[PDB]
Amino acid sequence: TDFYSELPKVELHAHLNGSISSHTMKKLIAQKPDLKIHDQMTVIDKGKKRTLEECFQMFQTIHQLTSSPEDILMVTKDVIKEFADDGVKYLELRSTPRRENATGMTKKTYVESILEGIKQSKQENLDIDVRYLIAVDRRGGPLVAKETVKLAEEFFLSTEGTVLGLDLSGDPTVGQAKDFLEPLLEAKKAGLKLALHLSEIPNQKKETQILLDLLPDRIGHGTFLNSGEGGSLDLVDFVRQHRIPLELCLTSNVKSQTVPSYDQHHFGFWYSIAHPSVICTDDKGVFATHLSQEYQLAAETFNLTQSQVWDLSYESINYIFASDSTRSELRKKWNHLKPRVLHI
Ligand SMILES: C[C@@]1(F)[C@H](O)[C@@H](COP(=O)(O)O)O[C@H]1n1cnc2c(=O)[nH]c(N)nc21
Ligand SMILES: [Zn+2]
Repeated sequence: TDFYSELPKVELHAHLNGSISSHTMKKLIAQKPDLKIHDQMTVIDKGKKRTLEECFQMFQTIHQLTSSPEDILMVTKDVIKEFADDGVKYLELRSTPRRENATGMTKKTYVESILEGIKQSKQENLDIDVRYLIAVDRRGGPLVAKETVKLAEEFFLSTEGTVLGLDLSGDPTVGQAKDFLEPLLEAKKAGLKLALHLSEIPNQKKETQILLDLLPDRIGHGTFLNSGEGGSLDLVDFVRQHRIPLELCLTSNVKSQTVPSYDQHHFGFWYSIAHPSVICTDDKGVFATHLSQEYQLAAETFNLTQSQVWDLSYESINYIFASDSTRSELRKKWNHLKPRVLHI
């Protein structure tokens, strides 16, 4: 199915360390053989499923391989090339900055390695516009969140468009929403866009209403927003009235068992009311997928025609964090490619 890879795509929810390919993972393993890490410890194969906690544990393993600014630079360049080769024309990468005293890496030089990877990818004339959202991990705590937000505010102004926002990710069972309200509001006031992971697990309704009050610019997952266990008509209505785009990750929810099957994924629910939604990979390496494969899975599961898949891809341009100028350029690119992608 060449249509899904040829189809121009936007990627808005992709975690850098979760997007590492098998090829790049093997190069990192070759550099650190003393770690005794194997490639099957970092990937969930087709037909296999793990718990959400088991997924989080795999990130601890991957984080041991990417410990220096050179590792972050190589990972950034490889991930960008892999997305561009898959037909992605605009990518918003997500990553939590980390210090590593053993290598001299700081949260600031972690971000600078990502920006350097984006700069080197432009020098190679790749057909992809890459932006960066600084991710706050719930496990880091509220003090590290304040430092990360301050760092993001500085790069938001200095990069003039490369750094566009802030994300709140990591274990949804760790910490309280109230602990992150102040730094997230600070970022919102500075002009940063917010992409918050919400309703990933059941029975977290109060916590979800607290983060929804921040008025995020995009919501990650929103799996249980309509569920009686952790969601309500009020939460759905709030997301509907405020037209908050949902970043939907099909393979991610199925392989982490937060959804029983592709057929029962909440994509169908939100698609039925034409609510703003974007198909995303989440962690293309950990979940062994590509954005083209996610589009194919959504099209085959929900019986969408190529023209209906085209409309989804074209509308997703509206939900990027970049300016109207970028949206306009992307729309022109899509309409130029359209007769080569859609055939009689
Ligand atoms: C659990 C993580 F914080 C991982 O440590 C990180 C990996 O990417 P990076 O931020 O580049 O290190 O991405 C986050 N992450 C990766 N996938 C997910 C996910 O499905 N849900 C949530 N809540 N967070 C996720
Ligand atoms: Zn995510």
